[PDB]
Amino acid sequence: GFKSGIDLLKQRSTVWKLSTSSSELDSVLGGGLESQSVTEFAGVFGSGKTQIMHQSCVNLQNPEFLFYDEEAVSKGEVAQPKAVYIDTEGTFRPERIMQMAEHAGIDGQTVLDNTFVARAYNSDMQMLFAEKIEDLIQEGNNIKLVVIDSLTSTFRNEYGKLAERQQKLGRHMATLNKLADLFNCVVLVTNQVGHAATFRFFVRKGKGDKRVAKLYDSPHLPDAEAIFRITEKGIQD
Ligand SMILES: Nc1ncnc2c1ncn2[C@@H]1O[C@H](COP(=O)(O)OP(=O)(O)NP(=O)(O)O)[C@@H](O)[C@H]1O
Ligand SMILES: [Mg+2]
Ligand SMILES: [Mg+2]
Repeated sequence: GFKSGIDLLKQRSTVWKLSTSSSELDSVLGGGLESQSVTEFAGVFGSGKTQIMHQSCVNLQNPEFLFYDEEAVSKGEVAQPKAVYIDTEGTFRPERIMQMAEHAGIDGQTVLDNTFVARAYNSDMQMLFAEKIEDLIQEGNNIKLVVIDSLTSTFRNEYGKLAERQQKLGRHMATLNKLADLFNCVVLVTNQVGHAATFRFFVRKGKGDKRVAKLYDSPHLPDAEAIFRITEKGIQD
């Protein structure tokens, strides 16, 4: 039941990464967004949280954007990847998808066909939608990217009794984190500015196109800052 020595390393090797289309961002991420982990992009208004969630669904459809050790992750495991986008804010825009696709050399329609978008209006729908993700897989959908944009808006606006909230939001995370592990996929969640989450960034604005993404929590990477801009191409630099 316990894994030791070489097994630990082999287990860590089944972890693949998704590129953000930003050199700096990827750099700070240790190579890219990690599968089997939950990565949070908390940030200020118009900081780009949503843009990254979009760019992420797009890059998922460009095979050269999935970095993984072939000796530990067969092409068959990352074949025909599909993303699940749980939209809590109603900020999903299929046109931003088309545009990002365009500038990346991807069939925008392919992205839309391989991305499941669930509109959630309350904390119950949110949690439930994240729970059905398994069924989706069970239906033969190779879910490899999950997006909860955002993660804490519903829970906040619904809850003194702030214990029920944490107790519930924690239950959501449990499902999310487990999801990431058993199905070897990347989990992304946003937060406008208490809960688990292996990676945590805080984004902000700079000079126009400019954005400053600060990585302040991860189990094996140092705190660092990546700089990128948002343009009609999506995330870039
Ligand atoms: N087509 C585009 N061309 C250039 N920039 C764009 C385009 N679309 C969006 N942007 C940029 O994206 C910024 C907002 O991105 P967004 O991902 O929605 O931030 P956000 O953190 O999710 N905002 P919020 O949910 O309110 O906290 C804008 O203010 C624009 O500068
Ligand atoms: Mg995990
Ligand atoms: Mg947003």
